[PDB]
Amino acid sequence: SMDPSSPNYDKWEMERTDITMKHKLGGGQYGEVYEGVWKKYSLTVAVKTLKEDTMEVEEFLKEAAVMKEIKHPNLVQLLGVCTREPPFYIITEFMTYGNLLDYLRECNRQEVNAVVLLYMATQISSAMEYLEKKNFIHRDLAARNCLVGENHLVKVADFGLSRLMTGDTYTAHAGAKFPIKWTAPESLAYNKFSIKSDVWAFGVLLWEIATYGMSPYPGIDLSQVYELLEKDYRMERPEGCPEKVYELMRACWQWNPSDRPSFAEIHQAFETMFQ
Ligand SMILES: CNC(=O)c1cc(Oc2ccc(NC(=O)Nc3cc(C(C)(C)C)nn3-c3ccc4ncccc4c3)c(F)c2)ccn1
Ligand code: NA
Ligand code: NA
Repeated sequence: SMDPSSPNYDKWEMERTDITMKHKLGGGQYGEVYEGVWKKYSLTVAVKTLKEDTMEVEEFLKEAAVMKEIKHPNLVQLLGVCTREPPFYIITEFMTYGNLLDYLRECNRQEVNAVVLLYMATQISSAMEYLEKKNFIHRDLAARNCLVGENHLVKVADFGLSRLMTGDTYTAHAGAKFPIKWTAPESLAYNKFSIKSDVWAFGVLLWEIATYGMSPYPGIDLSQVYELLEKDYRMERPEGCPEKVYELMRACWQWNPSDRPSFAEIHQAFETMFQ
């Protein structure tokens, strides 16, 4: 009786009218993403849009397709889509405190203390263990792509920031575009990626967390990063970072991807870090 019956049924397709669109999120730097309220469930959501036929549709539908397969407590959750006609919507759960990078930079450090930092990292570890299980390469793992919810809930996401972020975050190396300071050496030289290149990115993220959102490789110019890494230069241990978290960072930044731990081994590392 209540079970679906009609030929064009799609369990992900939602009633546009159920959603009231509020204002743009992330002051423009995160693309066409808005706060919304799913009316009947007294639920605030995030709604990524595509105004009309810009021919950006294929890129948008593919993101939708990806998010439908992804289900984990520390990965952004798809709630529904409006993809039968424009304006196209991707509706996800709303994460109150926005991206992790700005969160860390603006937080009260007595509340977001060293224990909370370690716990946030553990949540990211678990999310990447799951992606590794699904054999999904993130490609742009970083605090700017992590989201923070209530009670220090952290979720890995991807805003497609390489086409949105102005400045010296994403630039050219050997003629290809990278977030240079989060990119594994082999990815810079060969423009290829793997689960182990996300492992390198996770070590940088660890350093971002430990420093409350400092920019990696302080002061070092972008075009200096690769040659520095090749000589075995690695970022120093942040102030107040326990040794075993720092050795995990250093394990993620092994020159050879074969020597980097798996995300499964990274999460075990957090589990056994005491005694
Ligand atoms: C205040 N709070 C807020 O501002 C706020 C905002 C908010 O908005 C959104 C956050 C993320 C997404 N999208 C994704 O997360 N996509 C995703 C994840 C993955 C993984 C699985 C690789 C991580 N791949 N892709 C993904 C896949 C394909 C893509 N193709 C091109 C472009 C990007 C792509 C991303 C979104 F649509 C809306 C949510 C909660 N709070
Ligand atoms: Na830490
Ligand atoms: Na280790």
